[PDB]
Amino acid sequence: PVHILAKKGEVAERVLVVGDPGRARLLSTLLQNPKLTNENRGFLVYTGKYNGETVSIATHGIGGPSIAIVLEELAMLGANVFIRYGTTGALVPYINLGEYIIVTGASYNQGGLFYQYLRDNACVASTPDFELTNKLVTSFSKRNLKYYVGNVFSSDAFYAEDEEFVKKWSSRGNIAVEMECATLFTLSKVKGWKSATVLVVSDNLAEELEKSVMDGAKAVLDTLTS
Amino acid sequence: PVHILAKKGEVAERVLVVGDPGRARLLSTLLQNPKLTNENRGFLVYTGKYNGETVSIATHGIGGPSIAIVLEELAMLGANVFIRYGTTGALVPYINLGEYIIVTGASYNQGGLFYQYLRDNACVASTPDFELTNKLVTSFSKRNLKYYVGNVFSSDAFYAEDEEFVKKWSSRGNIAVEMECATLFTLSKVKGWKSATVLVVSDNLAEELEKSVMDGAKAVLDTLTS
Amino acid sequence: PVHILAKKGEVAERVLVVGDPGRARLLSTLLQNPKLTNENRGFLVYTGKYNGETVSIATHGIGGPSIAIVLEELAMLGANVFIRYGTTGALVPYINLGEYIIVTGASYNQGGLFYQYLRDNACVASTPDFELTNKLVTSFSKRNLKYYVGNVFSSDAFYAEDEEFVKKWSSRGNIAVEMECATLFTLSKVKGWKSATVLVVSDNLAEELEKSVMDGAKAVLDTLTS
Amino acid sequence: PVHILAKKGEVAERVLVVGDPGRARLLSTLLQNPKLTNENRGFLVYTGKYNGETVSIATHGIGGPSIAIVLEELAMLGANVFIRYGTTGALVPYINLGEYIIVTGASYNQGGLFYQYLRDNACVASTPDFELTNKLVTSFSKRNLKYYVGNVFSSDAFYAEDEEFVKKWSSRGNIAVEMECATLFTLSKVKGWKSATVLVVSDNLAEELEKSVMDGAKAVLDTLTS
Amino acid sequence: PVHILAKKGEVAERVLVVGDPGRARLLSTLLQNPKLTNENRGFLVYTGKYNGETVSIATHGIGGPSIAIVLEELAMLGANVFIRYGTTGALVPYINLGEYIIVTGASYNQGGLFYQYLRDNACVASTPDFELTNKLVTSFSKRNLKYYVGNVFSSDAFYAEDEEFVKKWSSRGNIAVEMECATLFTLSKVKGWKSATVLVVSDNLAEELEKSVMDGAKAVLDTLTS
Amino acid sequence: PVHILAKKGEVAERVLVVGDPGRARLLSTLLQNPKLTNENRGFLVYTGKYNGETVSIATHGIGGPSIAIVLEELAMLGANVFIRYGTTGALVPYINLGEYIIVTGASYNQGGLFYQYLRDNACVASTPDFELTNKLVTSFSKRNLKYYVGNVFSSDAFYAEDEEFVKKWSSRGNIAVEMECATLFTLSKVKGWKSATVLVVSDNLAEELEKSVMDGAKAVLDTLTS
Ligand SMILES: O=c1[nH]cnc2c([C@@H]3O[C@H](CO)[C@@H](O)[C@H]3O)n[nH]c12
Ligand SMILES: O=c1[nH]cnc2c([C@@H]3O[C@H](CO)[C@@H](O)[C@H]3O)n[nH]c12
Ligand SMILES: O=c1[nH]cnc2c([C@@H]3O[C@H](CO)[C@@H](O)[C@H]3O)n[nH]c12
Ligand SMILES: O=c1[nH]cnc2c([C@@H]3O[C@H](CO)[C@@H](O)[C@H]3O)n[nH]c12
Ligand SMILES: O=c1[nH]cnc2c([C@@H]3O[C@H](CO)[C@@H](O)[C@H]3O)n[nH]c12
Ligand SMILES: O=c1[nH]cnc2c([C@@H]3O[C@H](CO)[C@@H](O)[C@H]3O)n[nH]c12
Repeated sequence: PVHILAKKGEVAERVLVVGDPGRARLLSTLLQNPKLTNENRGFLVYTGKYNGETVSIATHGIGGPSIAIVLEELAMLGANVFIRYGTTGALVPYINLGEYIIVTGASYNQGGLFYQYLRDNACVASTPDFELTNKLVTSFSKRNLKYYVGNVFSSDAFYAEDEEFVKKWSSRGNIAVEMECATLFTLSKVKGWKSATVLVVSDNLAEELEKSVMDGAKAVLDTLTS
Repeated sequence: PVHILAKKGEVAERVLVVGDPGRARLLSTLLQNPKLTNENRGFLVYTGKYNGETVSIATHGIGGPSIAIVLEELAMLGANVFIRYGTTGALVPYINLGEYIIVTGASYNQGGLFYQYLRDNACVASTPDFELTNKLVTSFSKRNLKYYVGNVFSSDAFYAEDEEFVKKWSSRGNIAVEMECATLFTLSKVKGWKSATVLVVSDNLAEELEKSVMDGAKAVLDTLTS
Repeated sequence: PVHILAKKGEVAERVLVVGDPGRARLLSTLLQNPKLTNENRGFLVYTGKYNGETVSIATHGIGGPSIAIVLEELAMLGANVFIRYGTTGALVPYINLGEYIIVTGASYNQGGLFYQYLRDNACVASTPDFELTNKLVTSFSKRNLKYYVGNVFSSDAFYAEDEEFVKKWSSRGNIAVEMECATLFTLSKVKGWKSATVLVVSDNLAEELEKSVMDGAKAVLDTLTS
Repeated sequence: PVHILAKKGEVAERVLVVGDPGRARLLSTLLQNPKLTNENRGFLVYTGKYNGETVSIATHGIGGPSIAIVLEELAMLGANVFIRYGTTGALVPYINLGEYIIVTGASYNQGGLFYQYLRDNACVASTPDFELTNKLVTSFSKRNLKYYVGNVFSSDAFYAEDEEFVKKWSSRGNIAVEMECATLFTLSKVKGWKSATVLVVSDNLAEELEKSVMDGAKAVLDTLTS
Repeated sequence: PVHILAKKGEVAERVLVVGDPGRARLLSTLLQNPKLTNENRGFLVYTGKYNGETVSIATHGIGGPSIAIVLEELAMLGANVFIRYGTTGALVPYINLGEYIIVTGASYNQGGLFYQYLRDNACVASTPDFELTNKLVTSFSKRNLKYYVGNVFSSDAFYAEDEEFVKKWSSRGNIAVEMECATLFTLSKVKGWKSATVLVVSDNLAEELEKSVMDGAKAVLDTLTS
Repeated sequence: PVHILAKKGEVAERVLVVGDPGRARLLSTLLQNPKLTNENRGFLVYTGKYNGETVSIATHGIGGPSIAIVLEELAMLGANVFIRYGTTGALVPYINLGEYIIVTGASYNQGGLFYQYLRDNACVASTPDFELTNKLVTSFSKRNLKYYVGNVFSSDAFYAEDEEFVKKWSSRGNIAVEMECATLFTLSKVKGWKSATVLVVSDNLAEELEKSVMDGAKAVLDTLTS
């Protein structure tokens, strides 16, 4: 690995992955005896214990290209179970800020990264691990957290203009927009890793937030160690 | 409606859809007082009772174009819940003939039918209803049936050659091949229908068959009338 | 073959193919000593004689994927000359219901089936056999039937919405819309089969029918046996 | 028009188009009272009479973009019937040099010119006018000339390397390769022009020529004026 | 070589390429003892002296397919440095007729010629030789000529309609439109040739022309013989 | 802006952009009185003076999606001149480690980000600002630094397998591989920003390094303030 410099045996098999370096640090606090195993290129990685299991929390940055690099190197260091925990913008009216979205699949525009990895333009089913996702539902339900289950659109361009954006994607079965689930799910299927995702609704395109992010992390950590 | 000439209030809200008219007929013998509500163009549709609830069994033929038409017409006729039940070819070594596969997503090559409906070549997530699918898993498990859960490749060409066929699609996270799940799933997300799929393995690319079919149908019907 | 279970030696080299099973049964009365050689999956196939020659009438269902399978298997059973007879929707105002359209080519949206068979997205000329097509023109002329000669658009989505459908395809040299000639013409070119198509206009998007359907059928049988 | 600067009334409705300027000059001697109506950009255009009708012979250069411009402008000058006469490379072993190929359709790789004109990547049937094409067959038959009828591949890159060129295009129903009929057929279908093509086999990729070229030309002129 | 029939040692290493045979001839009067080394298919090529150095002026016709063939054959005949010199249509308001544009890159629609050469649809950078281009800027500046530097769109369809044409390509960083720079630049990068382009503005989409052409040619020739 | 929280009037019009957060900090040391204006999400941004001009050094992370977000927000805060300074892997043998590459254009696979921003799949010329790039050449030459001028390939997948990678891209006119130049150049052309790039060769796919990175930064800063 040339980006994540952690030592082999310093990254757990179970990994909670977030996009924001600051969130990684904030959440490392939920682990027992956390140790910073990497800071190179800004990708903060912490390793500690939880519910009697070793777990790592890693930063993946923004976008398909970035998370692909991070996931590939973590895997080379021993990780094989990944749970994405990030933020998202809801595409439907009935979902409120601070509530969660457990992802069942990801829509995406083809090309680039997908072409290079897949070899052609086939629309390969971009979905998470079935078993793991149900465990997420079970952990969020037990902690009495308000969530919804559905697909999301993994955009590559945050600021690209598209006047019919919300209508187009929501009419396509997607309930929220984010940027790296398609890459995670598809690469995981190709490489044989077990993956899933839960998102915190931070905006609706159709201190209370800190609480929401903290509560969701506990459910995810519970899942990762179940 | 110019293909399925059924009268008003003759098609149930819940529908078990199969590709072979032969199976539609055979399976209708599991209902209470089955009536043939359509035979036009060979698309057999039966409506009767099961566990006290009204339900229908319909023929969709082979291919995306065929099942799209049948689904659109049944929907106009009042249907909104669909569970496809057919046969598939495994793409992995460990699955035996007669066992079952509960579909979690569908891979496909873009163009044609998808382009006309979606209006562009975006890879929209082609997945079943989360809830309904979990119900199928429970039904099949309750009846002690052997099943696997995963994605499948929806092919458009039964006889097209591909020397790398099996390793290609199996390395892409697909455990079996069939021909209409992608159409069913995508159109359902767009139209707002609740769909799922269960397949009977009739061959593995990597009397006893009618019994396997019979047992699985009972589990599916328990789910539609649950 | 796994769909059409007729015994080799039960399928004629000359085949008239129709999408509707009902039409196959009705047109079999035009043959001498008709015999049912297959009913599996609703794909009715009748074989008999017509003016000194053995001829078969087969059902192909709806859509490219369906007719592809049927065509492949009939060929494996000995067929090499196919003339499709079906219904179509006129795209130009001057054509009346009941009249016929003798097809000279097919336009199609690429992808799926064509990609699997051709292996890339090249627009391979989808045309019928030149000779066989002129023989059809002669037969229809001999029976004093009104017809037009032109290209058609082979759609995959009967119900997909397109606010500019008629103008778009008519301005592209097409005079009618159907769903399987492009698959028929292309696969025939690749496999070495001799194929052609005549359609009955059942509606214009821009008793009488029975007789129309019957007269046309006689014209097709003459062509196949001259 | 900015390329062909002939005065309207100097271009016949009936036009025989050839890629080579030299060929245009040589074939003009076949007309009665030939007059040079344009030489701008090397696009030689001659107009005269042939068996009771006014006819023009025009140069179209090499490639789809070139012939597109020339065809558009000749039309703006009054032309509506185009018959291209050129050279071609046979893709099947049985065709000999000097023989002719009467084109029934054109295969092409999509993009560029087709995308700008059609506005998307649909594979619009690229075929000639059915009637005009049969008239050519009749003329060549009347002069006892040896010909074959079939599809051709319209290439854009004469020198691009493809180790499986012959096998690929021949297995796709094409019997020869050229460079501009696809552009000719498609634009004619969209613009409402009546077009056709006959080619002289100058080589097989799988004195005698002069006379071949001359006899064929007489056959084309008869067709254009009958 | 079957298009340009020049003898050995008749084509110079440096070549000024223009699309119009008329200009090739006219421009050859700026050379010392010009000789016509090819007229086949209308592709005029002259070779003579300028500022003591041997150089050639060649006709490439219209369109990517045409210029690709001419460039490949001149290269086989010994040429390896190419400077295209032609006319263009400005896409911005501030550029006046008669002024010049030194090309820094070329935009284009994929497919056709590019697919056959590149073997896939990757957007390969279509740019001129850095060094040669800087030399043109210096030559033109030394001769006090008014020029602009920027990218251009290489169209394949002079007459295709596009109501958003100007704002589309101008908003994409292109300041003018022509038809062969993309082919010239891309093929040069692939074959290892040194190319550049200078265009004379003959119209703006947002006697005195032959003088503008004459002045610019001198600057180009100074560059080729520099 | 929601990622870069700097205040308006806290980001300069001239910006040196690097991918690595650590490099940003390392280089801020070359500025007079540097001030950290942003740390959110790990995107370090410093603002200070150099050669009598205000300049900012900003972190862009890895990949097209990431840099697009950063560039768009910096622009909203007042930046309009960007010079990319990163690392790259050489695709040609003759380029040594620690030497530099001044970029003249970027090759890229289409789709995703480009599709969303461009609206279709046109291969838009992805090039830097002409004037700015020449100034880079002038600054590196004056500091006696060894550099090469050429195009690069902007990959989206660092670890995707491609056995013919070096040959394919180098034969396409690219001398090095990196990941965000295509996005920078194209977005800059669309938005009207002035951009350029210089890369430090850290690997060749065909303390001394610290010195190399430091020396190159001085040349870039000289350019940005010239
Ligand atoms: O519209 C949106 N709203 C809220 N969050 C996001 C996000 C996620 O948050 C990050 C933006 O900083 C991205 O990496 C992405 O995963 N994407 N799109 C949206
Ligand atoms: O490889 C295979 N094996 C077994 N069954 C199928 C099937 C399904 O069976 C039907 C006929 O083969 C199709 O409509 C399809 O859904 N497809 N592909 C395969
Ligand atoms: O618009 C239309 N009008 C009339 N007939 C058809 C048909 C044909 O009839 C069947 C569906 O009604 C298809 O298999 C097709 O061949 N398709 N589209 C049309
Ligand atoms: O392989 C070939 N053999 C013979 N003639 C041609 C031609 C025709 O001749 C010209 C180039 O020699 C083109 O304009 C084209 O129409 N193209 N390709 C071939
Ligand atoms: O819009 C335009 N205006 C002026 N000249 C051209 C040209 C160039 O002039 C030739 C004929 O129009 C072409 O080969 C092309 O290179 N293309 N497009 C335009
Ligand atoms: O093959 C390579 N070698 C050296 N550097 C790079 C880089 C650049 O370095 C970063 C990797 O950390 C990427 O953001 C990219 O711009 N990409 N590809 C290569």
